[PDB]
Amino acid sequence: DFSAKVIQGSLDSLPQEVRKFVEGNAQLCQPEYIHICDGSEEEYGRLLAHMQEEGVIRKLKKYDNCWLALTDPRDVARIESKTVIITQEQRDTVPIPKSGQSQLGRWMSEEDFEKAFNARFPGCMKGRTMYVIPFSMGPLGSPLAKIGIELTDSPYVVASMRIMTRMGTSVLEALGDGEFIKCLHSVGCPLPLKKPLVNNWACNPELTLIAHLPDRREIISFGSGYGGNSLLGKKCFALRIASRLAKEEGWLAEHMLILGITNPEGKKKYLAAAFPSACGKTNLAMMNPTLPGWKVECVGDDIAWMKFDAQGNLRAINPENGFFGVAPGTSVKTNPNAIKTIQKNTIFTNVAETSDGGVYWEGIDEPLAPGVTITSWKNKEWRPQDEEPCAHPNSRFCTPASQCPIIDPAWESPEGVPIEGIIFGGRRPAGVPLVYEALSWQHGVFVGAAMRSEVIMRDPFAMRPFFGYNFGKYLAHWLSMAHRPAAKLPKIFHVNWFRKDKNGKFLWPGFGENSRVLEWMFGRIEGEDSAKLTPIGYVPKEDALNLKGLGDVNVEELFGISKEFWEKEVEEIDKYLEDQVNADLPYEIERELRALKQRISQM
Ligand SMILES: Nc1nc2c(ncn2[C@@H]2O[C@H](COP(=O)(O)OP(=O)(O)OP(=O)(O)O)[C@@H](O)[C@H]2O)c(=O)[nH]1
Ligand SMILES: [Mn+2]
Ligand SMILES: [Mn+2]
Ligand SMILES: [Mn+2]
Ligand code: NA
Repeated sequence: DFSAKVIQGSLDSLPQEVRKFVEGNAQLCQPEYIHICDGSEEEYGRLLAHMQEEGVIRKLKKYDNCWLALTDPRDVARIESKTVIITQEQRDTVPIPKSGQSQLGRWMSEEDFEKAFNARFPGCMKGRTMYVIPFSMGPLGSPLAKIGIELTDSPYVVASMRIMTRMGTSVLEALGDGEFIKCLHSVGCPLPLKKPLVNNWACNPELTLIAHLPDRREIISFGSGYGGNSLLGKKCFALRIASRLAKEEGWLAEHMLILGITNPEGKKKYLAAAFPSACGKTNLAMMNPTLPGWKVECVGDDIAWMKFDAQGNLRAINPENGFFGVAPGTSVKTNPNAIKTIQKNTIFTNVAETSDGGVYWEGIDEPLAPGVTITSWKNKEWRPQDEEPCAHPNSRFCTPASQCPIIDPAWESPEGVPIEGIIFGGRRPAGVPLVYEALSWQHGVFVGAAMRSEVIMRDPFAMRPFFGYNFGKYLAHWLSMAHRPAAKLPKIFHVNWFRKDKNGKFLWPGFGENSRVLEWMFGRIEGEDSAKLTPIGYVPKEDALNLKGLGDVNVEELFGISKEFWEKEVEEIDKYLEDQVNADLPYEIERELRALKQRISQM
């Protein structure tokens, strides 16, 4: 009985299974106190102030209630080498590669994990508060939503989870005796500290391990206080656990923005888009369109949970409550709506600070007044002419979604938004045109499976680091949507903002100008005759894209399709799928590969 150590809420108030989860891990981790979070403003503000007292965060006095965390440089991002999924059989988690090393996930046996767990968690919260975070992934009481309980010894995690999820007492009441995902996190630094504390940032790099146990409905993360490793809703639940739940239950959990686009006529559609990290989902999701009369509105910028309803519409919710966005590169011109969203109630991690209490980073495109100096993310003075950057490259802001000036009116609708188009894309300097459309659902699944991005690494569906289970079975799951009764299969497109000429400059300007590409997609969904058939799919007809105001864009280079390039491309796709997917590659994906190779051979 840990009732004596409860400093907020009550163990008697908890659902029975939530109580078991809290007490079992209180016995294991031996926290000094147990704090059951209520999600209130008072809790949040007080916890922020406490972190301020401790040197854990700094207040940014230029803004309304904004904050800055600088981490230990050993704990700066997700670490894929220490990210694992536990299942009885390896094959259910990853396909058995021919070459012996999988790029599609990392399996650990139950036996090996149990040893690793026992070497980490016993007594790991000594002298710290265990916070109990009840949270909803998705709008409260949406039929597509799912509930988690996160245990953590990090106030930074509590504050960040309040922004990125719906958390507090209302979630506990909505949960009742229903099922939930068990999320256990520790920074791995029990008191008294055995090792030195760097930058007031508790972490344990040597023992860092982020584990997923889909069959036990558990996420167990040790040693890292950062982002995807500690905010257990962000990737661990949102993609890895949820993709497995999605496979079991007949839905999809994807690394996709959701946006609503409205033409000059006022006709509206919703699109989903899967790009890898560093390929601009957040820019597109809250785009300021350069084309007159067009309006883009944001539903989400990172995670899409999608399920075909009884009418056959692909319904998507954003399961997040905020944007955990990359800070460097974000400017007034690249993303004006992000700049507006993050002005208040926002936590920044690993960015630079200006002498007047403002935030700064590479590519911010806001010159400072003379006299204004900059402190870097490493807490040292920094001039533009210095070699190292002022902000870490994967530094982040964590901001409420409700503050976005163009947040979609249906962004919290419990039924979700009807998706009519799915877009894939990444960074390809050569060969791949600006935009094309898949010839069918089966081709579209192949296009997702074939995705690559800048060293050009493969990233099928932008999910390479996030697959909850066997990628081959994931492909089969996607393909099975075509045999679902009444399913209205969205049109699939592939984009490339990053094609370059032989001098290495971008052939397309991008950003708000990408609204010109979205227009074409909109029309194609409407059934307009604006498409020319090519070996790789439908591209826009000559003069079908609005290029007014761009001057002379080199269209023939931008839309050029080379036999020699695509020959090499199909061969490389073949070898990858053969190696990495092998016996689990669906028949239909092999067929699309064979078909594309054949169409290219006839060029
Ligand atoms: N050239 C060009 N670059 C772009 C465009 N859109 C975004 N970018 C670049 O993409 C980067 C920002 O994208 P990120 O925010 O890292 O991508 P994301 O998909 O949101 O990544 P996660 O948040 O990690 O999922 C910056 O380097 C931008 O300059 C575009 O239209 N053209
Ligand atoms: Mn103290
Ligand atoms: Mn993003
Ligand atoms: Mn992401
Ligand atoms: Na710090």
